[PDB]
Amino acid sequence: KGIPKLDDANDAGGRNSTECTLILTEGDSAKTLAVSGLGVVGRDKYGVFPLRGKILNVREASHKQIMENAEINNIIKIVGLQYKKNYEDEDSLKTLRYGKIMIMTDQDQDGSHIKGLLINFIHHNWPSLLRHRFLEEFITPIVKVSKNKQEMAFYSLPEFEEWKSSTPNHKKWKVKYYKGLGTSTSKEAKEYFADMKRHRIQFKYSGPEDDAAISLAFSKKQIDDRKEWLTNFMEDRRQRKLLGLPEDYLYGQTTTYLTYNDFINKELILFSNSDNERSIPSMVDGLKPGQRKVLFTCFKRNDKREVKVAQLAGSVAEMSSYHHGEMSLMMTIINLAQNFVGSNNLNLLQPIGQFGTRLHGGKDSASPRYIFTMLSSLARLLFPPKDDHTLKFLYDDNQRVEPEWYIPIIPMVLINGAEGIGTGWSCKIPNFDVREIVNNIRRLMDGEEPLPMLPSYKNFKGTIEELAPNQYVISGEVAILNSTTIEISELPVRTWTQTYKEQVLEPMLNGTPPLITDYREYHTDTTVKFVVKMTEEKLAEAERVGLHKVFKLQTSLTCNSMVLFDHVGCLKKYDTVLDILRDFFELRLKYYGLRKEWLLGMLGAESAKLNNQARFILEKIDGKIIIENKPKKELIKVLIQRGYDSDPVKAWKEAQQSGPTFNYLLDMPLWYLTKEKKDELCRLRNEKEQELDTLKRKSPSDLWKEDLATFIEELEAVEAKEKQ
Amino acid sequence: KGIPKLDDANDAGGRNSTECTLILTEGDSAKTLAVSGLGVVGRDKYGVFPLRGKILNVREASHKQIMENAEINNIIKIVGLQYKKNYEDEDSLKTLRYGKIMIMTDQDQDGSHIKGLLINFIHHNWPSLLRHRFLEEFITPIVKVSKNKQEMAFYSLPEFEEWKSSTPNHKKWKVKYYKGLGTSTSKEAKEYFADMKRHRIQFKYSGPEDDAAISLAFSKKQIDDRKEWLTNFMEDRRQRKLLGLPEDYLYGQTTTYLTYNDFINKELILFSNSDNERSIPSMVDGLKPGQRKVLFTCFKRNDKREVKVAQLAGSVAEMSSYHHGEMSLMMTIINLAQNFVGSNNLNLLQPIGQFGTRLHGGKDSASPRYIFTMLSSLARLLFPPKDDHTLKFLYDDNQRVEPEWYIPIIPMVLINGAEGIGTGWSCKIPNFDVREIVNNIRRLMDGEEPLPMLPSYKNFKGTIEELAPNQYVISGEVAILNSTTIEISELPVRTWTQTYKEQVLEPMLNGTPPLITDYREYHTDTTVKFVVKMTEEKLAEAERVGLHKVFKLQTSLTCNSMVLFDHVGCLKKYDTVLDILRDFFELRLKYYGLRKEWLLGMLGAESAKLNNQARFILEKIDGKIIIENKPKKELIKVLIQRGYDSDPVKAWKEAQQSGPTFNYLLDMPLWYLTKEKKDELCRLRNEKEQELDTLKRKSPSDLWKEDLATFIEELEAVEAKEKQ
DNA sequence: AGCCGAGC
DNA sequence: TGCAGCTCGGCT
DNA sequence: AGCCGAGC
DNA sequence: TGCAGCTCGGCT
Ligand SMILES: COc1cc([C@@H]2c3cc4c(cc3[C@@H](O[C@@H]3O[C@@H]5CO[C@@H](C)O[C@H]5[C@H](O)[C@H]3O)[C@H]3COC(=O)[C@H]23)OCO4)cc(OC)c1O
Ligand SMILES: COc1cc([C@@H]2c3cc4c(cc3[C@@H](O[C@@H]3O[C@@H]5CO[C@@H](C)O[C@H]5[C@H](O)[C@H]3O)[C@H]3COC(=O)[C@H]23)OCO4)cc(OC)c1O
Ligand SMILES: [Mg+2]
Ligand SMILES: [Mg+2]
Ligand SMILES: [Mg+2]
Ligand SMILES: [Mg+2]
Ligand SMILES: [Mg+2]
Ligand SMILES: [Mg+2]
Repeated sequence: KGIPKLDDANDAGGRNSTECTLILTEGDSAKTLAVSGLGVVGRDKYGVFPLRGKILNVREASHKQIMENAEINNIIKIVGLQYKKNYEDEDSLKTLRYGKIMIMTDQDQDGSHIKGLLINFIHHNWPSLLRHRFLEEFITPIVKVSKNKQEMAFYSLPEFEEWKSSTPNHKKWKVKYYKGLGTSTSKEAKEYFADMKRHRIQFKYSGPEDDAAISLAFSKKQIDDRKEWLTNFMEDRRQRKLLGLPEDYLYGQTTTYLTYNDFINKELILFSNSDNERSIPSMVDGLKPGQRKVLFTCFKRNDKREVKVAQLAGSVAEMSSYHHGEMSLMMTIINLAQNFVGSNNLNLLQPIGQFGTRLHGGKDSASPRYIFTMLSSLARLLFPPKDDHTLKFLYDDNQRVEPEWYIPIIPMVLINGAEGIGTGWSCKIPNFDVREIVNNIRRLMDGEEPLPMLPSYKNFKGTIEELAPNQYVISGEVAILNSTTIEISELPVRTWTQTYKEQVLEPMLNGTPPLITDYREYHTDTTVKFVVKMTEEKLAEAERVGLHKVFKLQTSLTCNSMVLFDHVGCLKKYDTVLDILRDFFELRLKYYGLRKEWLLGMLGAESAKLNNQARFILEKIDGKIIIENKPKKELIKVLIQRGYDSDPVKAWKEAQQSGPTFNYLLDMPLWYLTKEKKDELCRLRNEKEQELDTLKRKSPSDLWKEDLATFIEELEAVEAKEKQ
Repeated sequence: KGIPKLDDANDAGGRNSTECTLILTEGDSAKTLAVSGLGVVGRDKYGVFPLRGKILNVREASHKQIMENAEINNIIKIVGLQYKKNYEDEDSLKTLRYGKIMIMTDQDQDGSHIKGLLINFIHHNWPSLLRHRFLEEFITPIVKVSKNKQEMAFYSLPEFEEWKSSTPNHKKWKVKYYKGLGTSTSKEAKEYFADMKRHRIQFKYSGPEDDAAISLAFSKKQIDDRKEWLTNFMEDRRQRKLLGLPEDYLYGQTTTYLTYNDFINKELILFSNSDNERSIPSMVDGLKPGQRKVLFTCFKRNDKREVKVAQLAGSVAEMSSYHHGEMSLMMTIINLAQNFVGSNNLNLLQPIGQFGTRLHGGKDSASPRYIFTMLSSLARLLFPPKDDHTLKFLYDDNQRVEPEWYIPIIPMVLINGAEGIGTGWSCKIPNFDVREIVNNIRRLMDGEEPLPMLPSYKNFKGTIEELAPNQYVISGEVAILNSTTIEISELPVRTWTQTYKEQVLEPMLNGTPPLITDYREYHTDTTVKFVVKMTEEKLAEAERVGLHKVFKLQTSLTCNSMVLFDHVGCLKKYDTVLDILRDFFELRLKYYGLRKEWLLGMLGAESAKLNNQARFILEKIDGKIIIENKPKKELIKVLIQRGYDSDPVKAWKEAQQSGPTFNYLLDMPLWYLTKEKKDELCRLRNEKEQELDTLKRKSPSDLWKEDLATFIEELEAVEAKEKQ
């Protein structure tokens, strides 16, 4: 009736107005899918309107924000809803243009969140409408299987997994994952609406417990409630896993009604947990799942030259089975690369291009399609390649992907800090000096006491003092030049240059009466320098009061919510950063033991293989073995009867979960019969034998010291080049 | 005063209004660079406003379009310009808010076109203003070099190339290309405006010859002029190339004034030529530079699975040195993939997703980030891999890229047609049947006369008759069902279904008096079916008049401007499609000769290498050669004394522009001393020898017939699967 | 007076 | 090409 | 009462 | 994430 992107129903606003249905979809792509499915007949009774992502939570939202929201204003106009109107009587429902609203989103956790926000909107503004079976949802499959011309659909991952357990020949079926509504074709869309019984679920009001559930999820007043709520979920799911029990799921059979209580505690709770899993980092590598996928990809690619952020994002997506919008990966990549004051002490990705500055706090970054990046030379030193063999890599989309966590040589979570916002919890950890952390590691390794650590930011000329535990004061730098002039040499951490000029200095220049007379900017892209001119009286006043206080060069930093995932996926709340450092130390020391154990096995096999290859060559030259014009099968019998071992590297690798293999012996070129290459082979076997023996007489701590030494050397070199 | 994206000057609209300067920039990214450059103390006198791409040509534009143009209305409001006002007197110039307009665009050909469009705007509306030195331009470098701490800038590619000629050690310097204003940093931006003298060029009126130059470039009445204008440029530049002479350029030294005549004939002409080069396809492969880069990339990648169009575009850009917006590449990729009626007879890229239909003529395509594509199975058959070794690959950005043209087995330009719009010329070539083209090729190869070819479109049920040469009539299909009902089974080529419904049937239903009573749609995604209800009198009337005429199911097709680039980069205008077919035949036949010659060399070398390797093994087994524990130098002497040839493949590779190399002999594994592998080696030697002998007894025409045969077979298989 | 396509 | 909405929790 | 970041 | 302006020449 005057709104774009709207495919309004034809029978909307007549006698049969209550017999119409409005389909709210997850985006415009979803709108197209719904439209194709609903045709050709049914345009009269069914309407479609796309929602541009997640909508507004209006339960504690201000009056200004709610009225100035375009999304909900469109919905109100289309449906014909009226603000603060009671719909208890069956006559008030006749006023609306549509009878029922069917929410059709993705079959992912985010889709569930969208449904919840819509429900929250209706429940808060019109509680009467919710008790009249006004809301429903259109569900679409997420996994499909077919062997011949028969087809089966699943509507949840637990359902699909349970099917593979019951069905023996599950590998004889095609497997098609549905990332979203966009995956489904127009033809498949028609088949969906043809079987409306299966894909239609009606929301049912059962009592006050529903209101309690809805309020639980979307009230800012009930945060502690959601904490216990999710704590129970995490613990129970953990126990189900320990007892070897499958997760419960919905939409297994055809269901008519769905309680709001059940919806919140069986579907929406899945989102809130996944939100915490993707927003709150792990203590081990300080990475989130999204970030870790990027790092895993860059490690797998091993690019020697720069790569577009946009291009890299796509690579990460396909190689790490990333099932979200690529824009998020791009923003993550940019964030990981930033290295201005207040961001990262040790950026894992190189910011090659305009990734933002301290001027606008990174917001001045260029388009991801116009900037380049690659691994920092410190990345594979912080996360040594040798440790990859002791990690547990996840499986998704029929391929191996990122591990549950990487195991860096120093607690990375303390280096670039940690910021994240989920449901129930949120994480906030300040940055710390790398060299200082390395030192504390060495002290803990020497059985000494770890020194207390103050938050330290790279290239920050200011100071950071501690008052109460986990409560700090960050101060910039100011200096007196004369009776009328002062110099501001540093702003406090995360206090950006442009914002400071607009929010602090410009008010001081104008109007409360003016304080400063004039100011000049001498900023570089990495440093801050303000020169301020004042009267002699004004400066004398500010001097006794406190220059830092007057010019707002002090910011407070309270970090009590240091919430992280431990090495087993449990949400721990760490009290001090030394707790994090200690727990990390235990785990890291253990995995150095594990690395040595693995390396012993590998180097052992490799030495054994070299032993066989050397013996084979020498016996051939001595004439103890004839292979010229000899058949393969006969020659194999010869080797076995002469006691030659099967491929040790192959045999050892297979032990990490066709007859004997002697290919590695004959795969050797004719070169290794020459004198120069024979000596080289005998040299390599002795050298490799030596490496194994050298490793045996080294403690895990010794190996750790090696990595730390190698890291520090390059760290100095890198930061030196930075200063230059 | 009410316009967004505007950083208006502070002294605008005062006494010093004529002392102000307005900077019109190429986009918003350019605005940021200007803003950064004028800082930190330079402001008040300088204003910045971004132009959203190329603006409107107002020389022959309608009154409605000019007044309803947002771009020019903003400039007029900001500067304070008045329509049809004389500015000869020095008092009228005080009325404006700005004194001078400085145009700051990229240093590319497109930027030049923008400057030209601005000049055209001013010259046409206010000729008096042009004679007062009102317009100027801000120029930025395109290439920078630096060896130590000294830096040099170039403002044109010919200047940089001339510099590399004059400077011996040009490789000891860093080379930084500037794709656009976005490439320059904030620091470099500041350095540009700091040296205002160098980067400021004032436009100067010299006489009536300037008006003639401006009119030449932007008047629709002077098209034939631009043909000769560009004809002279192409011929002169061609001769300069043949004589080894450098191109002329501007901005070598610091210049104060620049005449409009020189600007048109030395800068804008570069654009118009580049426009023709990127819009008009080559006769050889029927591809444009943009399209060819996509195909070259897809050939290099050899993807076995689908790829996002967005993702692929980025891949093409970096791998083929593409220096334009990736969106152009995305639209190009989509265009190459389309396969509905009226588009491509043989799409080189598979349209996996919504690439558009005949319903809305391809405009209904989905987002490039949500659709996939890959090479058609016919692609590497049309463009045989064996021909890649005879092509001339271009060099750009220090890497190899697409060739000047590919050499397909059949004239691809005639298959999917050819559409392009440049300056002076424009291309329009209809589609032709593949099999008919294959046949005429075979006829020309058999020494017969080529048969005349009518335009043929794939899956087109209609008819195409020829009236005058290069003038055709395309007719749809209509049938009489009864006295009141007719069936429209096909619309003429490129007459879209939705457009036909709105522009033909709907007027017939309403209001001139109504003709039809009712109509129904029975369309699929690939076919058209209209059923129309009329009175017996109306149908009888339309029947005698002509149903095709009445329902406008006939469209005319005149193709006189069949303009293409020949095999040497000269713009030729072909009269008939048989001329294109004939010229192609000569070139293709020549290159089949070239292919055989190259293959003879390669296969010869490969056979020689296999001969030596086979002989070496047999002599070793027979005991004619001892290599066990023998020194390298001694063993080399043995081989040379036994007449063993040096590495033939290596020798042959090097011929395509210390001492004998026998590595290939000893590089062979010990396996090849065994019976099974010895027989394997001897078979390959015989097989390669056979392949060489087989090639020898084949004419170039014989090889061509082979490719055509292999192509036709797969063509049948593909098109069969399509119909199913 | 609008379509066709590679560009800003 | 640049442009815009919202979530979720803790803190100034 | 607005920032921080991975998501729609 | 989807959205919008214009060029250039030949033809209906
Ligand atoms: C009507 O088009 C649709 C829009 C959306 C939203 C959206 C919605 C907006 C809005 C902006 C956005 C936008 O996020 C902006 O995008 C930027 C993308 O690049 C990075 C660098 O930075 C991001 C911004 O932080 C974010 O502000 C979208 C990107 O991916 C989405 O999911 C976003 O401003 C006004 O309302 C979803 C849909 O269907 C699910 C749609 O059909
Ligand atoms: C935002 O501000 C700027 C805009 C531009 C233009 C542009 C200008 C427009 C306009 C749209 C566009 C747009 O093209 C649209 O994009 C689409 C994107 O890809 C495919 C899918 O299809 C393309 C459309 O055919 C085209 O309609 C731009 C894409 O790349 C450009 O060069 C385009 O509508 C109104 O005016 C240049 C600048 O600096 C040089 C700017 O700062
Ligand atoms: Mg989704
Ligand atoms: Mg950070
Ligand atoms: Mg450009
Ligand atoms: Mg075409
Ligand atoms: Mg909030
Ligand atoms: Mg025109």
